[PDB]
Amino acid sequence: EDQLALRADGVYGRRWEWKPTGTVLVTGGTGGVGGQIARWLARRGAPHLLLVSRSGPDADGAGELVAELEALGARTTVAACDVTDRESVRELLGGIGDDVPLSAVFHAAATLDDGTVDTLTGERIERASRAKVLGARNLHELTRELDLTAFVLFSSFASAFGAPGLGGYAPGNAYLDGLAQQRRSDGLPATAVAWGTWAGSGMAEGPVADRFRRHGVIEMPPETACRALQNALDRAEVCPIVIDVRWDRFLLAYTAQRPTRLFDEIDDARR
Repeated sequence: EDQLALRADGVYGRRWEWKPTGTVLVTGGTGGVGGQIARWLARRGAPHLLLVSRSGPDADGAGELVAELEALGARTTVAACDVTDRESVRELLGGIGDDVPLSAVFHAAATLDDGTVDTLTGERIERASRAKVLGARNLHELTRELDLTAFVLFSSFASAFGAPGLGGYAPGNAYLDGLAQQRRSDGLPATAVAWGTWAGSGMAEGPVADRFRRHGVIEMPPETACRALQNALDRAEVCPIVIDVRWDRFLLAYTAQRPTRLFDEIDDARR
């Protein structure tokens, strides 16, 4: 076991209809992770949407995206706003008109350049993915007083299993998972979906994504990953992991360097 949780009751090893009614704070709404999801919300009938990326109006694909969701749903809004600052997120909610309450904060933004342990340091990890952690923390602390029907934190497989080149992208996703793990314990629903390689995004679709494509996790189509998010809100799953991993190639790409009892619970992981 590489993952141990000693408790008073023993030793534990880690082992592998919701409607968009209200406004949707799609953090990083321009970036595919929250862009294909923003389109899904609009199709599902989102009365309002709020794609908020520092880029925002200045994003390569902003106007195109906005037009798509404006046709599918209604009242879609892109906004150039920081997510790291607590007060800029308070200003976001101040700008949110009282006309529509917020119930669907879909935090999707995540910055990433490299994830190699050789240079990974506190400064690096933080500056690498501070939009993902400080952003989610601010949204949590602000919405503690909001009746959100959904607070889906968009995370990845980097905190689900190991991923070279995402070791700096992994902590942020792990903080996301922990935030939702305590949020089901309190009175505010949160869903930490560990998204595998998104088919179309570029937020984590980088050199590691194309490597893992040929040894395990393969591109999960949006036209079924959006239904996976629907069912993760139909079951109110606190922390789901949506991946299209093929264990035929994954066994010799994970347990090869380190046998891991993590995957000795999935039945078709033997091969």
